[PDB]
Amino acid sequence: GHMVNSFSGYLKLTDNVYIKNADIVEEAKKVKPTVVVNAANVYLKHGGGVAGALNKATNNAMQVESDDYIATNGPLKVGGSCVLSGHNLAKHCLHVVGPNVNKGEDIQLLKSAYENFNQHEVLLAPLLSAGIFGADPIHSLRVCVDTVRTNVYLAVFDKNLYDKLVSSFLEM
Repeated sequence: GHMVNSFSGYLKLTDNVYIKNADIVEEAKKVKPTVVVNAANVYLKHGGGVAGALNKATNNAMQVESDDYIATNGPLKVGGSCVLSGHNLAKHCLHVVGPNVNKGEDIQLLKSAYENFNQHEVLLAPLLSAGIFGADPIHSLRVCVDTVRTNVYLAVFDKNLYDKLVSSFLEM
């Protein structure tokens, strides 16, 4: 009766990368993923964007657990990750820190960030360093496709952005 990692309605971009116009929180509730990726900062302060939406869906349990991890281990490295509980959304949450290009952090660390995905067979994920961190989403998708070899299901909330990413990609 096994309905874990039940992804549907994704467009297959490569052997291992899939994309969908969806809210990652709503996807997590339907799919019951082994791993959901959070686009974190080094402090695991889940204030806005994807981090805030995931944290809100856990009724702040993610922030309480994150605060405990940071009190114990201190801040993450840019390009680094930790595995914590997925709470009510997923078995695990992979918190991954992409570079903040708005603060002149090295865009090369986006490749380090996506390398963390390769330690997990299957992930539900957003694009890293897009939104507040100021990277071009097209660039972020390209680095993802070139770096990740495991099965990644990308949820893109905005329809116009989804359409731009897909047409850009399929051009080649």
